[PDB]
Amino acid sequence: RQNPHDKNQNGQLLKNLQITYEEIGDIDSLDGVLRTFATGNLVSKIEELQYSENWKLAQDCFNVLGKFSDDPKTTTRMLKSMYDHQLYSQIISNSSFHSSDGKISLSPDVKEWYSIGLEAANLEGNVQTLKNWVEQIESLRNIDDREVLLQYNIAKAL
Amino acid sequence: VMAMVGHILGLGDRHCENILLDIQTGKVLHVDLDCLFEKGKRLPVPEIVPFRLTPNLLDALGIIGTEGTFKKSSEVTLALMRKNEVALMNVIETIMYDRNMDHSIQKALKVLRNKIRGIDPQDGLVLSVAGQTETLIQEATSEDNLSKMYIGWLPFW
Amino acid sequence: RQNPHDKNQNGQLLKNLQITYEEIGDIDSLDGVLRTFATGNLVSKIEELQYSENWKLAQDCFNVLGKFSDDPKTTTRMLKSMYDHQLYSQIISNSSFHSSDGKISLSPDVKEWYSIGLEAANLEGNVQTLKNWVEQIESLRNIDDREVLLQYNIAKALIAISNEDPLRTQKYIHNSFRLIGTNFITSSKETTLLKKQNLLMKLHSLYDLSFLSSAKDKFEYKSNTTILDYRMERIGADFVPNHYILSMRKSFDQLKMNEQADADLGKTFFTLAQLARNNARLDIASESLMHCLERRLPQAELEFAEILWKQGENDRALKIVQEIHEKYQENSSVNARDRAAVLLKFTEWLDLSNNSASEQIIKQYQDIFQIDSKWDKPYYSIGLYYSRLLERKKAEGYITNGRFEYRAISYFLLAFEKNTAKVRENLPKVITFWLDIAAASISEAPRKEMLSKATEDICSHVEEALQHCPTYIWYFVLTQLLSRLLHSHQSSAQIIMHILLSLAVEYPSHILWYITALVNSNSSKRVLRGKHILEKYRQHSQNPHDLVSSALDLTKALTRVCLQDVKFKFDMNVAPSAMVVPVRKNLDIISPLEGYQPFRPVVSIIRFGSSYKVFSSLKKPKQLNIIGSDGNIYGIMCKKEDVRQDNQYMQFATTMDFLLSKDIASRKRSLGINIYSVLSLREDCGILEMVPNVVTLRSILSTKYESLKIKYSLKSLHDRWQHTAVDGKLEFYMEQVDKFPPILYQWFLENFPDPINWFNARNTYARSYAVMAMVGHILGLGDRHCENILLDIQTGKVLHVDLDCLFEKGKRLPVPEIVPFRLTPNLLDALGIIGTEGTFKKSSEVTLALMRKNEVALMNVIETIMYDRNMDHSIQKALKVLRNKIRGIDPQDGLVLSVAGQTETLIQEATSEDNLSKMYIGWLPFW
Ligand SMILES: Nc1ncnc2c1ncn2[C@@H]1O[C@H](COP(=O)(O)OP(=O)(O)NP(=O)(O)O)[C@@H](O)[C@H]1O
Ligand SMILES: [Mg+2]
Ligand SMILES: [Mg+2]
Ligand SMILES: [Mg+2]
Ligand SMILES: [Mg+2]
Repeated sequence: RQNPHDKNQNGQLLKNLQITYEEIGDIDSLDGVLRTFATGNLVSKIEELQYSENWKLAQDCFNVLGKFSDDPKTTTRMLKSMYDHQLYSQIISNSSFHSSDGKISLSPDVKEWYSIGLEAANLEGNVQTLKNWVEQIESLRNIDDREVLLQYNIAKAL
Repeated sequence: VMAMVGHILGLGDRHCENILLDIQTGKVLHVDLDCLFEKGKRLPVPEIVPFRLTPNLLDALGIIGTEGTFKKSSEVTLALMRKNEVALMNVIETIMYDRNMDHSIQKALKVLRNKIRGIDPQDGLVLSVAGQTETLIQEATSEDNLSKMYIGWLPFW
Repeated sequence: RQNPHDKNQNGQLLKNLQITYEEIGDIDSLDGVLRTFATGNLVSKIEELQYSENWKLAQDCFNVLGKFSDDPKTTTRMLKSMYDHQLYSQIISNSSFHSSDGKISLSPDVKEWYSIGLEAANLEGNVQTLKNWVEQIESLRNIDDREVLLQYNIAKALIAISNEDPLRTQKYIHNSFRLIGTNFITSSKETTLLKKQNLLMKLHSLYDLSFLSSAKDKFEYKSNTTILDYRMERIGADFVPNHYILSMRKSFDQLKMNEQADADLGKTFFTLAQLARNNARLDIASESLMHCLERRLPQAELEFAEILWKQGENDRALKIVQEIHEKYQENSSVNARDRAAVLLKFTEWLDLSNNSASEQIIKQYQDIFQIDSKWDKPYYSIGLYYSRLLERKKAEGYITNGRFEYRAISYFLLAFEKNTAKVRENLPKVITFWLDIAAASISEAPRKEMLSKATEDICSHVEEALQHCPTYIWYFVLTQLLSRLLHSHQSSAQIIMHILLSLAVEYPSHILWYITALVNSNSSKRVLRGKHILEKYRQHSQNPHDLVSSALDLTKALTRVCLQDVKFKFDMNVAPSAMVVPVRKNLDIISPLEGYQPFRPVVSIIRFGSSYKVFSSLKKPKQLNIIGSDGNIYGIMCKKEDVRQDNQYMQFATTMDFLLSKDIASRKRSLGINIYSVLSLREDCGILEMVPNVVTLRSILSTKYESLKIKYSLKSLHDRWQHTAVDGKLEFYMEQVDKFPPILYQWFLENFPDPINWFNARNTYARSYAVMAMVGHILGLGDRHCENILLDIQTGKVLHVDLDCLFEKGKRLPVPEIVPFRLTPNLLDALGIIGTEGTFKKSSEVTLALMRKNEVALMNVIETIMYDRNMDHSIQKALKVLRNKIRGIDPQDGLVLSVAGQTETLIQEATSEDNLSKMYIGWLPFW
């Protein structure tokens, strides 16, 4: 309000404003801000579908946006959108982890991927896809991530 | 919710001494309501708003204003009133037996039934919930409508 | 049948019987056999879902049935069900192949898996998942499988084509042609084209790889892509070959990393997207259109709107299409059609979304008219808008005004001058709007003077259209113009005579039959208008013959050959004439596509037939012959009965079959109804056409009962029925059906001994009988004795010929007809094994659904009955019962039943033996 919102500061204002609604619990202002004064890119119109009963129409759009291998964050958008819609078996079968069988080294943003991977591997009970995931976790050196180690410990409990 | 429960019941008389807000949680109640069944249109300098949507209220709704939780819960309320037409009309059938008159009270129930089913009040045929919502919002916040009404219902607030 | 099927041999009989339907092409008996006497296991009920629009509900059930690792064949069931539903990326990502990275050794049944794996790896173009699959194929020793090696050779063609190696990929495509031409290919003139088509799509995809590899630079590559787009026009419109060929051009254009190949690739993905959303398969239209967003085409913002529309969300599609419409307030972005069609789409499904008032939609309809006015698709849309809003107001308590019919006629008549391709289903709406308010301005005109001014200037609209629209488009409402002549308006009577003047000057030869049957009646008012309509015709300059007088010489002769009841060889040299034969292969209009001529080449009358025929039906009815311009016999039936009933039944049929030939639920199953041109001559007489090659099923059943020496009578058959009480009817029926075994299934064995022609003929029989089975009941057909159920020897269609009585008239007479339609135990096992629970029931429901979706058009066509006969309450009640049957109301305890409920009601009361005992032995039911 105090910023003159007639001017074009609403690009850097909104890339975190929608984050402040998508884990506050409220959707009906998130869906209201994503369709008001933020309608440049079509991908933003695709991200309205993942909260409005046609979420699987947005999932398979993200599955091929997320198979462009150009951004690290358009992959974790797909992974968080799978996790929010309970597609655990589809997370553990993703090619973002299985290059051939194993995964890449120490984690800049892959810790956000490995958290979702361990958690989905826990929620589908299969000792083989859970027992070789911890073969890959335990090959690391110094795991700093607060979020990975919980689902790791649940994994080794299982 | 009451923004069109009142309009479907034809609430009117919605001056700002009758829109009560509680300090505890922020609910909205509507207290006067003597007049009902579109009676606010019957008197001179007539009430031609559907409900008091009025520029203090809109930025209080949020940044996006009326295009947000207001519109969504509006459509959900209208969809619930369309799905339960027979029950709501059955509840409100007792008006014509509390007052036992004709054609000042039958027409009110017919306009009530047409608003519940979702008929636009001119060129009568059924409009959608997202159409009835858009109609009532863009004629409640329409500045050409808001100029016309009496200063007892002071609109510029 | 010969096996006692009461016993339990139907377990080993059916595990291959359903295989004999699931690649024969037919689903509606496969779905009928999977739900009849095969309902033990629940997995069989799951396998019904994979053919009935909820196939993905069966896919993810198979994905976890197929991840039990206990059977080798429940995996290949999942793989074939993925392949049949084009889930190629989901095949190549399956864990049935990727144990960790590679696959198992030499193949007992894994060859059936490796075929699907190679084929899906070809159809998704990725050099890495295709290049290490052939690392696993080539580790084998002795590949025997005929099917693996084709897709292998296509795979190594693609791998060489990614290595920029033209002669090597030509070598492997020639290997593919060798393998197809020696092994895969089979004999023509025995199989269908429906089973060759799975091989023709692989050949059509082998040609375009050679044709896209044979290029050195982009100058001929663009020409090759335009030739392939030409090859995508002979392809048809079915989804499977289109998706296969576009998937192979896709797989070419992303293994050859030219930038022109990438610009081709975006075009391929956009055509895949808009292919798949027009074929109710937007599951892959979305994940193909997202490939058009890395390229960022300027057109995917519009395509995602239709994918949102077909998915089911209206408001987000409206939001994005107006988001690109106010983006079209900027510069050039071609003004002609790329702006008017986007706004027209915004209006056309702001209408369907029901999110706006009428004036908001009209206020931008006129903006479409401003931005481009040389294009009648907006005029089509606004005419359909007013001629829909009229019903959506008249559904409430709305009465007759003029403006919403004024503007409907005003915009249809300006649509009709430009592209004229939707005249059939819109001009009867026009002229019933033209003559509803015209009679309303005569009924109680003194405000409702508004409709008098409304008719006062849509008469001017009709005259302006007639002076600058084509001539032939009035023929579609010709009989509806032949009625309503006695209209009592006198400003539309002149127009309804000028509308016949104009249609007589150009193209006389067809309509001169109707214009000479006009000047003949018993009520002496049609004859006055007939002389008045021939006066100015013979006053016109081109008078190519005296053929009006010879036309009356045909007319009065052909109406004199129905009075001479004998219980003669008159004039002969009237033929030949420039008058043309009344057969329906003279009198149709070829369906107007966008310099065409409205008719076939003229087959005129040459030699009037001398050998007449007359037979022992009810009164004494008779049949002539005509020899035409090709020297063929055209058969003529001359009835002494009011064939206005027949002509309007046939116009219901010829507005019904054109809806059947456009619905994708009925074009998939090739529904149609038979047809014959029938003309009036005078009240209680008429002429009608003879379909060739047909035979009654009385004539079938007589010569199939005499071939087994079953002794029976015809007059001793029903005196006993007269002697039966109200109790003896049921036992009499159940004994007379034990006398005669049902035998019509093997009459099909004795016309089509080629079993492929037999199977197609029995499907054609069941489907064509199923459509008229309730078109007749909805029209209240009756009188359906086996001398009027005609079957043709050529293909097996069903036609219904008598039909004098209509509009449930069979119930009005004693020993009444209380069947909906003749469904009768010779017919049911002729329908198949499952009988009525099969293609009959499915095409029944499809026909009823099409009649419910088109209630206003069908009722508008049949509105002319009350104006051919101008009575009350013997004909209004008939139309009301007709409307209630069209909407789907059960005839007792009136409230709307579903299509699968109305179908079940009519079938289980047609085959109900308590009903079948009651009816008269003329309609002999036990046959
Ligand atoms: N278009 C046609 N194609 C072939 N046969 C036809 C056609 N029209 C009539 N027929 C024949 O006409 C015969 C009976 O004529 P129909 O129109 O039923 O007059 P009808 O005297 O009323 N006969 P009916 O009422 O059954 O006693 C049928 O058995 C058919 O073989
Ligand atoms: Mg008050
Ligand atoms: Mg008060
Ligand atoms: Mg007959
Ligand atoms: Mg008859």
